[PDB]
This record gives sequence, C-alpha cells and structure tokens, in this order.
Amino acid sequence: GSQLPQNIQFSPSAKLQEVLDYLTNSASLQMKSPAITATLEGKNRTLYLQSVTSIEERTRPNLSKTLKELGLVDGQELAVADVTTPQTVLFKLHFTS
Repeated sequence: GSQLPQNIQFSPSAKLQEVLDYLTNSASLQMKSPAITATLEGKNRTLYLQSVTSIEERTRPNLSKTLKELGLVDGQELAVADVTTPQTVLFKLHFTS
C-alpha cells in the first residue's frame, strides 16, 4: 500500500460515523465499515471500536461523537484498517472552517 498518509477534509462537527460513509462507500459500507485507530497524546485510541467509556450506556458513543469531541485536530493522522482492503491506510485529517 502507501506509507504516506492520504489526506481528507472534514468539518469539526462531523461524526466518526460520517467518516465511514465518506471513506469508501456510504450505503453499502454501513456495517462493513473500516476501523480507524488513532494515537492521541502517545496512547493508542481506537475510534471505531468502543474504546471510549460512556456514561449510562450509549450503544456506540465513539460513532455518535464528533471528530472534534473525539479529540481530533487538523493534521492528526489516522490509521484505518479495512475489510475490503487487506492493508492499513494512513490518513491525515484536515478540518475545514
């Protein structure tokens, strides 16, 4: 694959779930969606899998939150692993405002 990050632009109010639709396919990829993992402050944070602790319940809190609320910033690198692709792809997340 490519070891250089691919660049994508998002609005800070966009959810991690929206990223999934945007990434490859929107409708056909709804449960098929790749998993994005990011390193945040030297610790590895999984953004697709529920590595986020949530109050009460929240079935999918990580997906429900925005990229901004997830602690993502412009220039942040994301490592995505996909089911349709046997490769890990690196992305740079760029926020538009």
